[PDB]
Amino acid sequence: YYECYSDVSVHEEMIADRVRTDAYRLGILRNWAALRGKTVLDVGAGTGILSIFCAQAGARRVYAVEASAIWQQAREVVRFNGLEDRVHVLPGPVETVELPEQVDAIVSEWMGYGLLHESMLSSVLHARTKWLKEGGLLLPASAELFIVPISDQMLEWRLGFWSQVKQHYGVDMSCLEGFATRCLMGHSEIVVQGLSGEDVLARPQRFAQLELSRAGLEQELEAGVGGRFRCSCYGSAPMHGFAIWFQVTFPGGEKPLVLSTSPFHPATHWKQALLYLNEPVQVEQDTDVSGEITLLPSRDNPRRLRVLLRYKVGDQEEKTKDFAMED
Amino acid sequence: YYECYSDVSVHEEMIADRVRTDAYRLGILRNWAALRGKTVLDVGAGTGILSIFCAQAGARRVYAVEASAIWQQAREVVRFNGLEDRVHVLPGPVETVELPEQVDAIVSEWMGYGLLHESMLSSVLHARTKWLKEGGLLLPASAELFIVPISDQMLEWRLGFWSQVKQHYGVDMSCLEGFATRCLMGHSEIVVQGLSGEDVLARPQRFAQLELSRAGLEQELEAGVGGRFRCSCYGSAPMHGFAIWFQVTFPGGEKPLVLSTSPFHPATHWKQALLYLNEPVQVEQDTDVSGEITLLPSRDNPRRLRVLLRYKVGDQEEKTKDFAMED
Ligand SMILES: Nc1ncnc2c1ncn2[C@@H]1O[C@H](CSCC[C@H](N)C(=O)O)[C@@H](O)[C@H]1O
Ligand SMILES: Nc1ncnc2c1ncn2[C@@H]1O[C@H](CSCC[C@H](N)C(=O)O)[C@@H](O)[C@H]1O
Repeated sequence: YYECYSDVSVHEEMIADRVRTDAYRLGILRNWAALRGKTVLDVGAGTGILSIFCAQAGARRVYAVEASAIWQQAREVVRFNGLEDRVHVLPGPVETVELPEQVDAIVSEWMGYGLLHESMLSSVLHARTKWLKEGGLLLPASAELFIVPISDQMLEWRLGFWSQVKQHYGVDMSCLEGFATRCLMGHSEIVVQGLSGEDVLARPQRFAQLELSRAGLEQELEAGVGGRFRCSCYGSAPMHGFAIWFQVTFPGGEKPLVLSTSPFHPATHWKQALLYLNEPVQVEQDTDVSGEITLLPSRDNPRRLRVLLRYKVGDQEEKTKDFAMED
Repeated sequence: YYECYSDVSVHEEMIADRVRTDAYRLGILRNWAALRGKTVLDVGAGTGILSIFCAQAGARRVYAVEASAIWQQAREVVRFNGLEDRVHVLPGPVETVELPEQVDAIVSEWMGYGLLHESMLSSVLHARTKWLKEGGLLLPASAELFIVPISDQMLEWRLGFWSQVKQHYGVDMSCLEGFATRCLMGHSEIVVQGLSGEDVLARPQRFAQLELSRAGLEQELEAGVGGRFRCSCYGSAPMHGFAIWFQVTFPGGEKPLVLSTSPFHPATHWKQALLYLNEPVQVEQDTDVSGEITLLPSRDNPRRLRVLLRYKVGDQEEKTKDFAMED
């Protein structure tokens, strides 16, 4: 016994996310021809599930590297499944692990909220450089970031709550809408929240593409990744801000398999990352929404995501609002 | 503007709790004959809603005392409802507020999780002693605590999760049930969680009664409140521990109005407080469950609730497990 509530809950949530975990299983299995008889490094193996997917896909040897105490559980899951000759669970950070050979492939689930919040991406790139054979397989191989203006229905309900008190209790609290807006939208924190398709006000725009084999990607991440965007709204709505999300792609190796966290696709534990304006803005059919967005490490905590945003909605003047990931 | 996310969310949750807020409205209105033309102190007035209920009930003057920044919102709700001649919002803690008279009544919603976690009860008793007229009204007037053995279905699902991985992903993770049990039940924290009637394994037992007018109740709270209990289980079940909850009573004052947080009654934001055994124990029809329970302030933080529990299930030996409120 050690206190392990966080350990089990985090791994439960990941494995319960079927969209995530099936995307990795099928993404890996579809590369069976490239993995059969080959070696694999699983960066951040957790409970060992992806390492075992690789063995199912036919790998001769999988190195399951895991820095935290959950490695103990990984060792047990492998022993219990009788795969200890094929999957070797190794303690500690990938940056200092010692493998006996370069590998044919790396597999990793490294993506954080907003893709880059508290992500293991730097560790995956460190391992690719140190251990992956020239021309080796990376699963997934790339990631893309998307942005779109949104109307959050749950936020709308919360903003309107104070005007419904009279109907329920004979006390008029509608004067608190200002207060509620300032508290719920006036902050500078990125809010993780699940939206649906009807919340999306325009065509989503891709604003960055991250090819994990690209030279200098580590330095891109430090300078900031992102870019400009532009879109046109579909109809009348209270725009509350933007949602950002990602997808990652597995080569087939056939056509690629995409794991998406878009509000149009089945929900994942990543949900989306929301960037609220200080207050709502009414948009109409064809309202132009544009801007420039950058994702980079926070100054005071290099594993916390910060977002620099400059945007323009219709005829409103350009505005800056910069965010950091919620506590 | 100040950062006020916590402010609005806490008050939203309280006012959205209709069971709570209607119990106070009807509890107060039913005492209209005793309040009409009289004076009231609202201890911890928040947004001012209970103070306005008192004015609706006919009070001549209500002192709405509130220690934190939400007082500013209270002042606005009163101004906006045009009740500033009848309801006076006053800043700061009730312990140092200066009223111009003793009052005919105190109203307060002071109850925390498990009744006594981070509760304002000491402040209500301080105000009763300092400001309430001899024979004055207290709303509510009393509280009662209850305990019962439980089977938590949501916990059961979480304990069983690891044995379902094989069906979904071809990896057998059933060997992790031990781990999951240790992490989810082996800790010593009180867990706030909503149960339903079917989770209850026996007749609930009252283990304490707190009459707010009782002399020396402050000293009882410091020594610990609680007592012994005994009950008999209804049928075969995996017992996970105990749930505790409270009710408070408003004199009519007609028959009393009771605000209950029992799992048999409509859900409130208080839910119930759960005390998990280190692992499940199978019980049967007529299994005797007994013990002794005390609620008191934690040593290192006098506003955190601690629970001392000694219990016996059937033929199992007596056991001690002591808890402190979750972070
Ligand atoms: N630098 C590093 N080296 C090794 N493991 C790391 C690491 N940084 C984070 N980790 C671990 O990587 C894991 C990411 S979570 C993904 C777990 C598992 N592969 C699954 O898909 O279900 C966590 O268990 C975390 O402890
Ligand atoms: N010692 C004290 N004096 C005055 N206010 C206090 C206090 N201790 C806590 N409070 C305040 O008491 C409130 C309790 S929450 C209840 C709020 C409101 N009466 C309602 O029923 O909706 C909080 O707003 C908290 O800031």
